[PDB]
Amino acid sequence: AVSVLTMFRYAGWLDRLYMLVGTLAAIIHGVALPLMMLIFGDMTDSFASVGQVSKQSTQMSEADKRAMFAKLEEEMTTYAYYYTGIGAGVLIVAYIQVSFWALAAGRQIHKIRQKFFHAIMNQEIGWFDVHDVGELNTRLTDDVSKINEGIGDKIGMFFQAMATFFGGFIIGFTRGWKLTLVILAISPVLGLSAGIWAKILSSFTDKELHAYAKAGAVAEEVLAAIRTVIAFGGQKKELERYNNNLEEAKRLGIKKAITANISMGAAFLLIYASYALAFWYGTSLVISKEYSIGQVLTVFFSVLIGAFSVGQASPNIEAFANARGAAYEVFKIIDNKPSIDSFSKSGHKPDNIQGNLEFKNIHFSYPSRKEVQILKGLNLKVKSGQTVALVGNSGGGKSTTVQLMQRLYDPLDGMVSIDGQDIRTINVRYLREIIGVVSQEPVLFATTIAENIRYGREDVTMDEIEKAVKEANAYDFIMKLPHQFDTLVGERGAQLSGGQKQRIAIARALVRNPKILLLDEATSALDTESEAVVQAALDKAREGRTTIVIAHRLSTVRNADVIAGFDGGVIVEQGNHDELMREKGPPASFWRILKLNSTEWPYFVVGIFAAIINGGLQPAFSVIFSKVVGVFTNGGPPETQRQNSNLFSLLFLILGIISFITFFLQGFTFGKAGEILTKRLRYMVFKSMLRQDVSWFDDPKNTTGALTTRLANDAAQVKGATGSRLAVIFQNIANLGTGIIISLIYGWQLTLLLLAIVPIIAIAGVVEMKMLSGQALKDKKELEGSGKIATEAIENFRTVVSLTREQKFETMYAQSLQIPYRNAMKKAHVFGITFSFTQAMMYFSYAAAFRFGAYLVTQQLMTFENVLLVFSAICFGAMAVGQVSSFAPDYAKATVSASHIIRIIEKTPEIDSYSTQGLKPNMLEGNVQFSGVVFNYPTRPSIPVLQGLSLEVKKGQTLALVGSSGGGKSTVVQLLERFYDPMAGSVFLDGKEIKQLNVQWLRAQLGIVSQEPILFDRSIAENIAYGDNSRVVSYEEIVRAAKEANIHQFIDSLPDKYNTRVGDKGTQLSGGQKQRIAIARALVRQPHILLLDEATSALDTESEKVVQEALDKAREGRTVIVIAHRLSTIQNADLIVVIQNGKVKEHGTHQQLLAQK
Ligand SMILES: C[C@@H]1NC(=O)c2csc(n2)[C@H](CSSc2ccc([N+](=O)[O-])cc2[N+](=O)[O-])NC(=O)c2csc(n2)[C@H](C)NC(=O)c2csc1n2
Ligand SMILES: *SC[C@@H]1NC(=O)c2csc(n2)[C@H](C)NC(=O)c2csc(n2)[C@H](C)NC(=O)c2csc1n2
Repeated sequence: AVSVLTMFRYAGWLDRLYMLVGTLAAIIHGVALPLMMLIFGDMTDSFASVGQVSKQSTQMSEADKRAMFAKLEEEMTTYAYYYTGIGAGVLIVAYIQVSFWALAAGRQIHKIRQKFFHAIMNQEIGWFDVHDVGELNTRLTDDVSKINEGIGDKIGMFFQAMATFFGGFIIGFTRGWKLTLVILAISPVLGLSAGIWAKILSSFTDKELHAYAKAGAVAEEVLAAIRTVIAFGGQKKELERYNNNLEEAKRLGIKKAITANISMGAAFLLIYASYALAFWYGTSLVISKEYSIGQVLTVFFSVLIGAFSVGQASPNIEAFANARGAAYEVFKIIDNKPSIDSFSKSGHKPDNIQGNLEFKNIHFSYPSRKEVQILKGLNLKVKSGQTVALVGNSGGGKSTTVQLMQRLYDPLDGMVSIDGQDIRTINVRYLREIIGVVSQEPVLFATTIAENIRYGREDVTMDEIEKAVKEANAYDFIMKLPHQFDTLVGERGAQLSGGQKQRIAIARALVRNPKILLLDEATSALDTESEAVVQAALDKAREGRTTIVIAHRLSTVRNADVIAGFDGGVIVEQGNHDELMREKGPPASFWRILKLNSTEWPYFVVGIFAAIINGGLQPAFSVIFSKVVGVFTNGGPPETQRQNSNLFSLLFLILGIISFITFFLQGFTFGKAGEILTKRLRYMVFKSMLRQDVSWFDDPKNTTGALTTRLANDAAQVKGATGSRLAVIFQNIANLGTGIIISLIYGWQLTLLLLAIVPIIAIAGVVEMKMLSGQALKDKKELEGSGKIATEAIENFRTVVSLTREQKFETMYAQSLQIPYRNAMKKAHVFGITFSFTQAMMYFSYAAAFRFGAYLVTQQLMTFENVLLVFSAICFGAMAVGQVSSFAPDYAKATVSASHIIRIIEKTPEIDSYSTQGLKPNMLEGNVQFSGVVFNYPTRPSIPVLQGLSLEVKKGQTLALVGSSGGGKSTVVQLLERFYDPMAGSVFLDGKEIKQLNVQWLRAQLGIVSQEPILFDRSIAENIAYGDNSRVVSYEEIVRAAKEANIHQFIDSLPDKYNTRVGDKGTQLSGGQKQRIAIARALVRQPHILLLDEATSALDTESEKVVQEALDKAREGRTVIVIAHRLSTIQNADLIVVIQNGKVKEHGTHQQLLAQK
């Protein structure tokens, strides 16, 4: 499913040169580093030779050396010159590499996009028929960008990294004959261990994901049917299950965090030591008088630098593979030679053709459904001047006879000839432009009428095409509203109705001036007044040329002289027409109060001191490194050299292991805090959802899947927001502060240069990142110019190919992408110049800083070891700054978004319910009055309902309030439970207003049942007990309620009734019997009033007969209000008081015919 060594065949010779020079520049840039390392090695060796000052006789005679210092400064001048030379060279070569590679990539993307659009716009219609619309355009938008990114930047950096790797190792094979073995023999063990660590991390992550999916799904379930959940008032009983399931996740997350942090600590341990090992073997070799300090430094620094570089190339290869796959698909679309081309200059030129259409053995089936043969052979001959009307169920399925006229499909063994010439020999474009097509629905574009008319044929004059449009129904639908010209009719700007779209489409068809016309569903389901005029246009078009008309409406059939239509594929001649039956008819977060949510200071205070002590490691490493170098440079080689070297190596590991245990403690506290905050925030958010009520849940802005993602992939954001954003900044600031102060202790002047060179590099990196991010943000805006035409073109391809206007869309796409082409070229140049800029300033600052340090050493004040200490400390601190930032969990990625969204939803107040300020009368008479109650949908206030409803309810009432649709009557029964609120109306119950009737105790007495008995995955016995849950929970009444519900006879299968739960649709109950289970739950509620809305969703049949049996037993037992849009249900209701929107009272059907049907 991939392709390689083919993605660049569409590049020109200049592009090949571009790529070659880019590769050469990348190779040079890669080779740059090892040479610099070797220079540094020999340069430090020269220091060690000169700066030894071992003999006091030289130190006293002739003003110390004062001449060896001259040789030293000459050597330093030469070294600094060669530094700046290689820095300028790296500048130039890196600029060349990045710029040429990215510009060649841009040219390739331009060519690929143009060819892709041209090919996809040229395929046969069946290709789109076996495919969809939006997915293709999404592919077009995404894969081109993926290919660009890859075969630009990633392949650009890959050769650079690989050349760096071979370079350092070659320096290794020159100066590190044994250093290489220890360094490369320690390499596999360290990398492998971190990998065993990555594998364990992945396993723990998968376990955590599986564990959270159990509970998250309990969650998705309680939400899906949240209306029932709030109706039965089981929030207090339900949050407990949510919490236990959540708990079987936070301990797993604690384990996962422990694993990740101990893995990081182990990686540090494997690096500090072994790095330690290298010094251990190198220093001993220097003691053996065969190697020097520079010899060790060059190989050690070089081999490692290269290994990093070679390891850095993995994401580049991943992007390359993605680009390979995407290129494979997009090329697969390309070169897909269709059966019809419509572009090749081939075929005979028919002229003065009458248009005698023919049909002989016409067999065809749609490629989407080849199983059903749409047409099974027809024999027919027609003559020009006699329009033919087809009558039947449809146009042979869907306008099939029309489809083969313009070669939109390919006939199978059937031959059609307009004038005795087969369509295959006739040129496709010429055949298209001589036949006019009328669409069933006239899709147009948001553009002015002028180009809509010009889409017909090659425009000769604006006035001429206007005169062509001067046919009837003009000057009113084209001049009154559209201001006589230049009005972008469509969804964007002065949207019109189809009555004018059909007329302008017919006007375009007349601009075609066809030999033959085709009419398809002129006014299919249009307004009955919009017709009777468009048909006049069709008739006057008929007077010009012969047409084939297919429509469901029979009005045109009388007008048509020849009526040759049938159904089922059996041809019926046009001898007579009377035989056929005549149918009658989001701000940011505080970052100070968010963390204040974590009131776990005993779990939190450990980290800050731990973070500082962790950041304190790196400058200590720099000090130890400087001391190791000074042991051989400013050393004591007469007396003792082994003692201090071995002591420094021991310091190397004790420091490594203390950093390891520091990371252990830091993880053990920070991951635990993050996981406990995860569970805390989630448990709150769940109860916040519960107190939000139906109002917010009915808001379409929030959906069930979106809210499940809200509970899923936003707590991890706060996890990083807690520790990472604080631990990282504390570590970085501690490192920088302690490095700065130790540099000040060991440096009074050079630190000024260090603090002057660091900020320019920092701001250069920041401006580079900001510029690339801004260009990426703009890329969407300029690429949307392509989409503004591509979306409409792909959507309306049927009409587009039905029209002759093909190349114009390609030209507009070419221009609207050519502007982004220049934009991308300039962006490429900016990216290249800024990358070369930052690299060049890095090298040049290295050179200048080291040269001025050398000058100050020649001043005999700060000796080399101090210079190396300060330089390495500052630069490694800055390098660690960004590196530590990367190890964080996407704080840079959107995170504060989910953070403050969670804050907002948690701070959300309860609009209604879940409060103690409720008055609960002990017993209720049930005297409800739904009189003068008016209220609408808060979520959709555009549609007002529930106007002027007057009702009276008493004990024994059987109000069968039934009305048309559901928008006017469902809310009536939906208001008894106060899911919504009455603001214009007033509701009285027991002489008391409902707004303070102890909402929980209110829902307690309501036996409401939803229309669809949606049920969650609780055990059947526990599911039945869920009725009166959060109330007294008791045994030996569930069986009593089940028996009273007359359900025991069927459910006695597996009579245990306790563990026979529905295991994710396992042991599925009958579709109509779930509502029976709902009835049983309502009965075990022991209400005083019951509300029913089940109606008959499925084919309940005999099961339905049993459910109104249950209903009538329930209503003769206790007062029940039945709501159902079924005539049989109300006829079953003996107490016939049907009221619909309050026009009538009591039994309407007896008083008037209205309620009956
Ligand atoms: C604990 C802290 N480390 C990190 O925060 C860290 C995380 S990722 C990484 N570093 C990279 C990938 S690792 S390179 C490497 C090099 C050599 C060996 N070995 O087994 O001899 C192992 C490894 N390794 O850990 O994969 N390191 C380099 O790019 C690299 C190449 S030269 C070099 N550093 C210089 C000489 N040393 C340090 O800067 C240094 C000393 S303390 C320290 N860093
Ligand atoms: S004193 C200026 C500079 N400091 C940086 O922090 C810096 C800017 S860009 C950068 N570091 C990249 C991320 N560096 C490396 O990838 C890297 C790993 S090892 C290494 N560089 C060599 C040994 N050191 C430098 O190149 C260096 C010296 S000064 C400096 N960077």
